[PDB]
Parts: sequence; structure tokens; C-alpha cells
Amino acid sequence: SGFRKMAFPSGKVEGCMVQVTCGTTTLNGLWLDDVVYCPRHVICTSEDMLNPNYEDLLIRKSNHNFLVQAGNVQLRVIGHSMQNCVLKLKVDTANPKTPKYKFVRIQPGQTFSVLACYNGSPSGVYQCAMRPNFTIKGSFLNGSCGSVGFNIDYDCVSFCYMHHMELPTGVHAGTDLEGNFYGPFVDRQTAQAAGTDTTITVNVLAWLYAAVINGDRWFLNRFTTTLNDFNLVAMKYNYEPLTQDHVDILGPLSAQTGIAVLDMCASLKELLQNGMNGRTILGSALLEDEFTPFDVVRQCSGVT
Amino acid sequence: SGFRKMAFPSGKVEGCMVQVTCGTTTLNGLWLDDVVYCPRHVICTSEDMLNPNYEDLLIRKSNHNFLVQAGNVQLRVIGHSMQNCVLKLKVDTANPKTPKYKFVRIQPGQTFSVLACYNGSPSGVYQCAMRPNFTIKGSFLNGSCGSVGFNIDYDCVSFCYMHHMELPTGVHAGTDLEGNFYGPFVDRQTAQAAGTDTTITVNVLAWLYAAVINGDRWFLNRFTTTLNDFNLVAMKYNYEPLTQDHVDILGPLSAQTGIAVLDMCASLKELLQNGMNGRTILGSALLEDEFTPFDVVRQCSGVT
Ligand SMILES: Cc1ccncc1NC(=O)[C@@H]1C[C@H]1CF
Ligand SMILES: Cc1ccncc1NC(=O)[C@@H]1C[C@H]1CF
Repeated sequence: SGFRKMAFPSGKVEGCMVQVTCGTTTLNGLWLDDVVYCPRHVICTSEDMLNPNYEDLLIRKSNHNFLVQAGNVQLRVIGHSMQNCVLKLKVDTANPKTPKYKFVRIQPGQTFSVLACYNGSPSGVYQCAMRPNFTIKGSFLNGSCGSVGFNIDYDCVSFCYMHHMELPTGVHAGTDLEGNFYGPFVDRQTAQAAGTDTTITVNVLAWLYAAVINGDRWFLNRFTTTLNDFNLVAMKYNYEPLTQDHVDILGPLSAQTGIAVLDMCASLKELLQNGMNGRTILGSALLEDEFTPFDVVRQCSGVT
Repeated sequence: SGFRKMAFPSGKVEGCMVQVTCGTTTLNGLWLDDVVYCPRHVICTSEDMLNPNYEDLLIRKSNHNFLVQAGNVQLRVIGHSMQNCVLKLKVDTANPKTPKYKFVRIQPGQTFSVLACYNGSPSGVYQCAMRPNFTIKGSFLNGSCGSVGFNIDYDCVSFCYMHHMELPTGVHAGTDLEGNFYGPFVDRQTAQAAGTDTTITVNVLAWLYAAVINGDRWFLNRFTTTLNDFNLVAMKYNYEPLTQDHVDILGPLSAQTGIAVLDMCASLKELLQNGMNGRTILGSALLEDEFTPFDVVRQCSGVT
């Protein structure tokens, strides 16, 4: 029993972190096989970041200009190429610590662990969700770029995020491992509008099931609702509309607890309309949306 | 910017996790140098746990009865001994992955990361605090015993906790790495009273400084208070009494922000007396006490 915002064990990712320096800029790189992946803005000076012409800036750089260091080891760069907003630095040595891995583009509402790094060194690990508006509310300071987001399935690390920037609002933006930004963001020091965000309804429902499993039951009521009625409430409270797909993914939790999905929706409806009345759910005084139904099942069963 | 409940990178601890089996019971062990540390209740059957006589139960066990497995490797046990509530299994091989480490007994109110494990395999990592009543509100299922709590200072892992049990209330109890329980708890399946808990005042104040550093300032007011006046409020709201030692540890945050400790105490006083009025602080709708002043400084500076 107990329920925590659990991150994946970061060990397999730590073994891949390196430091990449180009000119006066230093950030983090990800060393997998004989390739180091890093944000392409490593080639920019703070002056260039206002309106960078990356193709032009990269033309002035040669393999020997990219300094890649794994702790005390210096890696020899034998190739460089830009793919979208990432630089791929071919090195002459395959990382002996390369785990089994995939590059995945996650969907909004999905969760992942971030290994925050500075100068190629891991500082900490935290679990977070990709917001419906494609931002992440992370914890990143200058030098954290190149830190990655990932999920793990037994021995396989699925890399889904690489940190590139902090918006003027203090929210974070980044790319998949092919350098495609999540959201409308560009790697330029310019004001950028993040879309209207919403709360991840299916995640809140999953978290309400986790609360029941662990003993927090006060929010359960004598009511039920329909997808249509619930969605009218979800609309008013800036929650994502619930679909049959979301109901289907909640199936295992509905089955384990014996609380029908629409009955849980009616509890969520009353919580949205009345608030928590000074009470807590799993130690939170608000409705948590950073646990997916898969996260709840995994944590509640002890999956390693 | 941004502030998260960050755990230490668990890599150095993952390299130490092993599985320990004795008879029909399996749990986690910690392999450091040529010693495997695990909870002594690995020698008990669920029947023995009601009133175990550990000295007698251990006398029936021999080195060959303790099955220690590190992933696919079987370790040869050449000695066993009980120290308080831990068993120390001497093995014939030093763990090649042993990091620099210390065994420390933490104080209540201090924080640490837990690497939750099942069958010697890491499932996840989370940050938590040792409650003033010596319990931890963790996330532990059957088979999680032997999972450890730790802090890291550059390359040194300070092991401070080993998980032994879940109280009937769903809160968790465990020992330091010499097998001494934190709190009045015993390793027996019996109802056990955890003391009256309190909120860790210095941690809440540290978190209020982190909120200011990151832009959440609405709670700052035009008032100040004294240690005596604040402690009368702390008493009423089951908060730990604030001492000059706590004020001294808050010094760096008071210096960085320019908000005097007693001025922050007056903001905390108004928050305790009036609530949050439906607002949030660093994404929380309650007063967070799981970040120490050292945690706030570390996260806010990017310490690796
Ligand atoms: C200064 C900072 C802080 C935290 N995380 C990231 C950053 N850096 C940026 O925003 C880089 C300049 C842009 C490129 F899109
Ligand atoms: C069943 C469980 C669940 C989570 N964490 C731990 C446990 N196990 C226990 O409480 C063991 C029997 C006691 C020894 F003090």
C-alpha cells in the first residue's frame, strides 16, 4: 500500500549521459551505440539564439569543434549531422553501457521520467506528464538542455523526450529523439504561445482508482453519470473530453475495484463541482493528472 | 525554473540490489563489497511473523539456506550473522558495482530517495521524508522488504533506510543499515502505535522560499512575527516548533531571496490561519514538507 509519484530507475539512462561543448556553449548529450544526440542549439552563442540560422551556424563547425566527454573519457567525433532540432555526433566508440532502447514519440497525456543533468552529470530524476498542450512542467536550469525523458519496459528504454528550452512562462519544451518538437515550439529565444492546456481526465480517473485501492474512499458517492453528461462538466472545468477509448483503458482498474467507469466519472463530477472540502486524496489537495492507467496498474502490482 | 519532488539518480543503488530467498520467503538484499544486507524476517514464514524468536529461527539456518541472486548470478554465502534486525550474508565475491558508500542514521524531518524493488529488481524511485514520528509514507507492496533509502553527495551513497514493514495503518517502518528500527517499531505482525506525527516546519519554510525563487509569490504579505508567536500558531496546527537552528539552516535561502526568516514565518502563519483560498503553490494545494533547506538549495542551483 501507499501511492507515490514514482519515476523509473534511472541507471540505464545515467550510463548514456555525456557532456557536449561547442565553442563556449556546454550542454548534455545522449550516447547510444556510436552516436551522441544533443540539442542543435549547442552551436549557438546566447547572441545567435535570438534568430539562429542553424544550417549556416553548423557549416562553420567541424567534427573537432564538438567536444564530447563521458565523465573523464574524451570521445573522438568522426561525423556530425543535423536532423530537425537535434545534432547527431558520430563517435569512433560504441557506448559499452548502451541499454536496449527505442526512440518513441509519446502522445500528450502520457507520462515519463526525466533525468535532469548538468555538464553530463545526473542531478536527479522525476516523473512528469506531457501536457495536452505539449509542454512539460519540469525542473530545468541553464545547462540542463540535452536531459532526456524516457519510459522502461523490463530491459528496454524508450526515449521520448530531449529538453531544449524554457518558455518565458517558465514551462518547458523539447523534442522527440529525431529532433521534432512536441507542440508548435521552435528553438529560438522568442515569445512563444503554448496552447490552452487542459487536465488529463483519464489520468485523474486512474488516480481516483489508485486512491480507492489504497484506502482513500471518502469521494465515492451514490451517483452515476453518462459520457455526455460528464463531458458537459469536463468542458466547464477545462478537462479533456472522455472517450470510449479512455473508458476501455480504465477497464482493468474498473475490474479490480468493481467500480464502473461511469460511477467513477460521477465521483469526479462531484469533486469538480464541490471541491475537496478541505480533504485530501493520496496526500494531495487537488486532482492529480500525472498518473496514467498503466502507471496505476504497474505501481499497484509491483512491476519491475 | 520549475520545482519538482526530485529523487537522486538511482544507478549506483541499482548495481547493489540482489534477491535473497530463505525457505519459501523472498525479499531484496543490498550487496556492498562482500556483504549482502537484508531484513532478518527473510528467515520467517508468515506463521512465524506473529511472534518470531529470531535467534531460534536463525539457528536452524545455514549458509546454504540463503539463496542470493544478482540478476542471473548466484552468490556463494560463506557466513551469516544477525545485527539488530538485519542479516549480514558474507559472500565470496565483492560486488564489482559497489559505489563509494556510508551507512548513516538520518534524523526525522530529513529526506531521502527510495528505490522500490521486487525480487531483487528495481521497479521505481521516489523522494520522501522520514516523518517526525519515524514512519515513512512510502509505496511498498509484499516483496518490497529490503528496498533501501539513500542520499548521494557527488560519488558517495549514504544508505539511511532499509524497508522492513507496513503498519496496519498503511504507513511504513524500517531500519538504518545496522538494523536499528527508526521509531518504536519491532519486526513482528502486531498492532503498533506510530507516535503523533507533526508537519516539518523548516521544510515547509524551505519550500516557501523555493516557491518565491520560481515565481509563486502571492502568499507573501506585509507582516512579520517572532519565534514565540509563530510557535503558538505551529502548536495549534500540529507543526514542529521552529528553533534558531532551523532559522540558521534557512539562512542561504533568506540571503538569496532577501526575505527574512521571520517574515517567511508570518506568511506561513497566515497560510495556516486562512488556508490557500483555492490557490496553489508550486502545483500543490497544501503545504509541502518533503523538501529540506538543503534540497531546495541543491535543486535551485543544479548540483550534480
Ligand atoms: C535558460 C534555460 C533554462 C532552462 N531550460 C532551458 C534553458 N535554455 C533555453 O531556453 C534555450 C535557449 C533556448 C533554446 F530553445
Ligand atoms: C506485507 C507488506 C507490504 C508492504 N511492505 C511490507 C510488508 N511486509 C511486512 O509488513 C512484514 C511482515 C512485517 C515485518 F515487520
